Amino acid sequence: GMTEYKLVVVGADGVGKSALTIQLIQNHFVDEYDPTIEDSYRKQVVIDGETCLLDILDTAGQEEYSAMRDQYMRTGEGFLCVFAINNTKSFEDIHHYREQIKRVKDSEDVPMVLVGNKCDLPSRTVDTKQAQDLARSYGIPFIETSAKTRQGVDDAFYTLVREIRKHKE
Ligand SMILES: Cc1cccc2cccc(N3CCc4c(nc(OC[C@@H]5CCCN5C)nc4N4[C@@H]5CC[C@H]4CNC5)C3)c12
Ligand SMILES: Nc1nc2c(ncn2[C@@H]2O[C@H](COP(=O)(O)OP(=O)(O)O)[C@@H](O)[C@H]2O)c(=O)[nH]1
Ligand SMILES: [Mg+2]
Repeated sequence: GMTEYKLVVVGADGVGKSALTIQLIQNHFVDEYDPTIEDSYRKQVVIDGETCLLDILDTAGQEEYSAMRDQYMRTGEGFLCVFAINNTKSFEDIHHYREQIKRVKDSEDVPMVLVGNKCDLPSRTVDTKQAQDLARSYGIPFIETSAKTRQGVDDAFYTLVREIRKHKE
């Protein structure tokens, strides 16, 4: 029938987590989506021939380490770690997010994809090589995306799904 996959999109404010989600769910580019709104969206898609129900959590709110957020977050089976290629700070923050995932899953190997969004922008302060290097040090895939032009968006989420399959073996 279906396989459900619980995905969680994380990373710093403004990198495009909402835009990426809404682009996948609803196929349009949201210009100014309330930065404080956290919610889950569900989507039925076929990926490599398998009909999937993607439960996607788009994180937002205040920074804080509360027990039910911990429990909200550890239901994730796979994590999109998103930075913007024009936001150096958001790239440097990726390690903190991967540490928070590792802690709440209590595991050293959690399915994860590194995503460099806003790749449609000319102002590029994070190189591709810098991000690939980080991705290879985690053993995880890296993809560049643009929620505005939709390039790479579907691939980034399906690639994560694929990482969840391999983890399951
Ligand atoms: C993201 C995440 C993944 C897995 C488990 C988690 C468990 C608890 C909490 C988390 N999350 C909550 C939001 C957040 C978080 N960590 C930051 O780190 C910002 C800077 C970087 C270095 C430390 N810190 C000073 N920021 C968060 N916020 C998001 C993005 C900005 C901020 C406010 N709006 C939404 C942590 C878990
Ligand atoms: N040029 C460009 N702008 C983007 C892209 N993705 C998001 N944005 C814009 O960046 C801002 C923050 O996006 P949002 O999805 O709210 O980021 P979030 O805080 O991670 O949810 C919004 O103004 C978006 O229109 C992109 O791929 N390219
Ligand atoms: Mg948002």
